[PDB]
Amino acid sequence: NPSARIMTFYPTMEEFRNFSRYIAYIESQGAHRAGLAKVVPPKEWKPRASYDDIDDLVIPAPIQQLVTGQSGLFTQYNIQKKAMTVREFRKIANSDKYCTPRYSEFEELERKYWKNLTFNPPIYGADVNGTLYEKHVDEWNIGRLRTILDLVEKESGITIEGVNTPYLYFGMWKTSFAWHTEDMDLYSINYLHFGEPKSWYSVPPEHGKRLERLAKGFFPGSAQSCEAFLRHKMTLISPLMLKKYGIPFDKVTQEAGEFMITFPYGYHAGFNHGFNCAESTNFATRRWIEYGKQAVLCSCRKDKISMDVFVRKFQPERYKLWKAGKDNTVIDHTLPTPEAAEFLK
Ligand code: NI
Ligand SMILES: [Zn+2]
Repeated sequence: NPSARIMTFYPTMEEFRNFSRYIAYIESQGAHRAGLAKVVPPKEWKPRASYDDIDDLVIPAPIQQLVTGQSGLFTQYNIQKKAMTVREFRKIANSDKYCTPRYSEFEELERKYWKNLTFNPPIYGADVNGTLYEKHVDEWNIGRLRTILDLVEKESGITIEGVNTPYLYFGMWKTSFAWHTEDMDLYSINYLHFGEPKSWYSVPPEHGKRLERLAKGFFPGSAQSCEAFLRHKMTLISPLMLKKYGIPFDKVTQEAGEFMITFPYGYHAGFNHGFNCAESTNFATRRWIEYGKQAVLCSCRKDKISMDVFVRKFQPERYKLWKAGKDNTVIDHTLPTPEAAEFLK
């Protein structure tokens, strides 16, 4: 994937059954180089019958998204509103105030988003612990993907909400997620259960440092405080800004029923088109472990994954060296996960 463009795959049900394996496959095609990729699950596959009964679901801590700034640079302050039901959120989403504007092509709506995101603060029903998958569905069950990440839970007995457990994300028009990499630069999976689309921006992992160097310049105070201020998930930067400053990036629009996959150290951002529900959690492959070792954590806020588990088991030869702190591995982002050798041959 020399261009490092976002890739789209349409697996057969056979190809689909094994998550870890299909991930390895897509990595064998260079999907990881974009930092983000789409998987269109087979026609037959459905994680639930119908989403009719969920109005009673409780959003404990909705966040009003306040966006401060101008000229393609913005800071997003998320304000914890009191709880409300999905019924209540849905009403607000579709209200004439908050309802999505009229458009023909994505292009149109994008401009609109980047012009009006300071006006009319939206609420985002995010960080909702739970899953909309049915118990019997074994295929790509975000609840229980069973990756090597399960070692954290399995060996420590530590449950980390949203990391190894599933989150629900009820979006409305203009609700935004700021440029980020996942916690510990893990992978993540996002399934748009239902509702209007969600557009994604992506910076190649092999250009992530470039984005950091620029973002530091734009928010020098933030960076002077916290080396990894982007982990605050608060920074918005415009596509036209990126063009101005020559940061490579790509766009894709997730439709309802589609999967989006983010790769280690693959910077992503985006916005919801209208009322929708997305389910998410983080996951891992052998390849990640090195990313995990070399990740730049937030120190400035209290409240971090033990890598010792992972280096011991999957890198035993470098265990002592790493503990001695003299492991000077350099990551090559072009390289697919070891597990992909199967499909390279
Ligand atoms: Ni993300
Ligand atoms: Zn911080």
